Amino acid sequence: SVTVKRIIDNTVIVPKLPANEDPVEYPADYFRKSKEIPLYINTTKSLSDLRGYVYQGLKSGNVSIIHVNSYLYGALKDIRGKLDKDWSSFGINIGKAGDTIGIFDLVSLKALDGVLPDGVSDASRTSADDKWLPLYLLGLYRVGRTQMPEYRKKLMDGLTNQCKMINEQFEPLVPEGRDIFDVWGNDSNYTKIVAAVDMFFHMFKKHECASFRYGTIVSRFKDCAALATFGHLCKITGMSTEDVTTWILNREVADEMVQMMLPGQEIDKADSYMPYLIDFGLSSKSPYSSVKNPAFHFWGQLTALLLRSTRARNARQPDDIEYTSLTTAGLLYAYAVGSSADLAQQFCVGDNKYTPDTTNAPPQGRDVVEWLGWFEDQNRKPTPDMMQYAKRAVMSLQGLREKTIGKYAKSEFDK
Amino acid sequence: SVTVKRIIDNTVIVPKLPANEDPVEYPADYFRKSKEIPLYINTTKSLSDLRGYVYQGLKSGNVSIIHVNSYLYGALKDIRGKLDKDWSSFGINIGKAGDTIGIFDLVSLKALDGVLPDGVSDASRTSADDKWLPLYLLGLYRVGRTQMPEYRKKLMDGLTNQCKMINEQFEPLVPEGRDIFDVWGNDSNYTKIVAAVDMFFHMFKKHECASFRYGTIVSRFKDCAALATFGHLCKITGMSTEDVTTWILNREVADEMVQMMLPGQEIDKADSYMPYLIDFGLSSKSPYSSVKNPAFHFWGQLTALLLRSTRARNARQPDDIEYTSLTTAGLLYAYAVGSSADLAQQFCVGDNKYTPDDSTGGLTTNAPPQGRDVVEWLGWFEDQNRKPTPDMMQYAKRAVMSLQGLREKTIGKYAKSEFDK
Amino acid sequence: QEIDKADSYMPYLIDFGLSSKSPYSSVKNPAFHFWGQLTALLLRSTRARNAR
RNA sequence: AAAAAAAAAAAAAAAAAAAAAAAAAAAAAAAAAAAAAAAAAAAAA
Repeated sequence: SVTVKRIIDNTVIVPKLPANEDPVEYPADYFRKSKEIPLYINTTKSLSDLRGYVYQGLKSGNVSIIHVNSYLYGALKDIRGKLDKDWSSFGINIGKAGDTIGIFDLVSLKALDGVLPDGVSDASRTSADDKWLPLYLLGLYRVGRTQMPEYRKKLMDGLTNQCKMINEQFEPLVPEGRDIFDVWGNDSNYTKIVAAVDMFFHMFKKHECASFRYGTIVSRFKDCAALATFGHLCKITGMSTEDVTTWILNREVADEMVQMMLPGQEIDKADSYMPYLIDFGLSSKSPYSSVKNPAFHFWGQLTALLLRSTRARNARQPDDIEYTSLTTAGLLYAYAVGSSADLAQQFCVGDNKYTPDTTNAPPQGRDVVEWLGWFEDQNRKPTPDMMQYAKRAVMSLQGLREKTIGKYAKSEFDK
Repeated sequence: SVTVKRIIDNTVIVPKLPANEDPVEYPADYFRKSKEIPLYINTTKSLSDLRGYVYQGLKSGNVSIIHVNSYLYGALKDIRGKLDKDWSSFGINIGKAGDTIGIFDLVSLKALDGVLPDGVSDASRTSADDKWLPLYLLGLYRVGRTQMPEYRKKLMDGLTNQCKMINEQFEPLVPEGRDIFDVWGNDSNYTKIVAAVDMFFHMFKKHECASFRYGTIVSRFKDCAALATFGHLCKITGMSTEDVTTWILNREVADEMVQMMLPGQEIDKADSYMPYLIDFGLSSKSPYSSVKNPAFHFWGQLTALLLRSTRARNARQPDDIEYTSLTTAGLLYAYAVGSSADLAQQFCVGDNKYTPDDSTGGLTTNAPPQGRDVVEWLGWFEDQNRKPTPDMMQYAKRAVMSLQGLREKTIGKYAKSEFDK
Repeated sequence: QEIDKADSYMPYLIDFGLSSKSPYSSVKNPAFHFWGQLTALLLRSTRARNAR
């Protein structure tokens, strides 16, 4: 099939179609360029000052990102945090035995010239400062990324978090529109700050100010949905990462799995940079994204859904994937895991179930090959019970959002 | 399966995935550091005073936790309480024979410098003091932890409790939001106080002021839900702790059970510190929590639910657990316990049911097992091609149909959907 | 014609006025457009649902 | 009389799409919208 030809007149034709570039970009394969995550923050000038440029700047539609940036640098040099262990990543040392370090031993710079208010926007603001203001500011990263009454859900609670040994009201005017400060997202250095705040308090989980991760948290594995629906599939099938992996039954799902699992990227690593590849700008097209792993994302979720997952219910149904092979392979894996439970006596009193005491009855366990065999044995077309299993998984599901694998499954199966 | 490889091009791949730290932390394995539960209470200055700093501080959005803390220390030195028995825990002596002791023989300190009002908030408040004000204050720990019209339920009654023998009325303004004083929770020393008040009155259950446990009670086994749904499963299957244990049929449920049952932690102990591991800060990630025991929590409740438990109805359905093996193993245990009751003559008059009659019969086959032995049932289940039977799934659908008012994301709502249709 | 080409002019044949009747259009490829979408639709396509 | 898509200028074609996205998932701790104790027919001269 490298070479197609029309039959009646017997002329060639080259079916070609619009290319589709943007390769992925891995964390590691970027520290092969630079060894530092440059955080340009400019006005290393007064903090007492900057604290004001932002309190006032926020109670109105205009506060410069460049200012909030610099404000955060100011509030966040709680050089607190004693590395009880070591800490490196991708070559980058960060601190060895017990070394005392702060949120920014992740390589600071300083940039350009333009900055708004003069000397003092107002003397009002005391150091009811770090206490919350940064929290609140970082928390707007989280709010900015969203779109439905979750925005007001997210703000309204990402605003009872500054009522924590503070007390207060709530600032800035317009609800949302992904517009009011949803631009901070677009700011290379802002993202770098939240990414650092999280990566830091992620490490020093017990810190007093660790409460700050409230908004800074949606940064960890930002754009790594498929990576995370992998881990969820595993957890929801109770199966091991490797055994789940064998259950991948489509070239372009395995292609993506291969792309995700690429080594020396610190995926699995305790406290690595990788989770923040996107916000630290180590990558501008993450290889763990739903969108670069559409087939994997669909399958893994559809499967988990069938296996009673609450999450998957609402996972988006990626477009331009082969739906009618991904679902089949999902159904099967779901069926396998589903029908044939994992029951096994765990405790006893000298007495336990030594277990080694029909035609076409589904396979004993969860071996891919046992099941593939069984399926081929099924003329390669999903069986009545399994399709019933599927219809039992999805009927009774209500409140399904359009274009989710949830709504997909229910339509594919309940009728 | 340590080593996976792609087939067509035959290259390796290492399926790895984001790690997941926060280990648990046990009570015991903390007194291997310190032998004291340090209650930093700073302003050991006047009480008549502090009683005011809080009465007024509360009738308004601003009262310092540091103040309530110190106020409680003041009101709660009812050094009352005669240890009729002994009393130790984790090495810590607390009082031997006849020893007379009070709520704070649990190791007090004193801290920093900042404190709000000057000399006198207002001379108003008499010693209509301990009588309730502490109760009320402690009661707000309980209220703070919550989220639905239970808040107003909980306050509205955790406020007819100060109308007791004292008859003194309701206070601050805003309903809730987990915000108004729901921050006292975050206070290391506050929690330590309520934890001590409970642990104490828990011991001296008959004390006059024991009425104080009203709010201080949600502290005992705070973050130990799986531990408690274990006990409930037991109670609800009438089975013994050990026989219930054998009925655990999933690696990760047993792993959790093992983690829970870890010895020398005083779980089972009369009046131990363990129940308060969280609030005394003996632990910052309790090993008895629903969340560190997700599979155990699910199973145990789902099962209990099936066995008619009223509680389980509303237990949350933990995420990222294997739902379709936990339910199977739950259904099975439920079925076992359910179908085959526990009937046996208990009393008589010289005449009783000798039960071993020549047990030869007709249902010569596949009828579910006589009793509740795991192995008898496992066998039977394997005998069932390892797929839950019609009656047992009917038993399940009888358990859950007719259940109404099920909350979303509870094992209740789960079971009804899994079974009623 | 550089259809498949990375960054070619072809995608803009219309707007660059390189063409005033594009050979890739639904309208000059009515049968192909129908078939391909109808098919895709059957194969669960979300897009095709709304193709004219 | 003349007519006959309440067709149509073309060009057109997802009431698709900036990029990045992807549970309208999440500080963490939790987890019966259980629970002072005592009780518990919203039973009773």
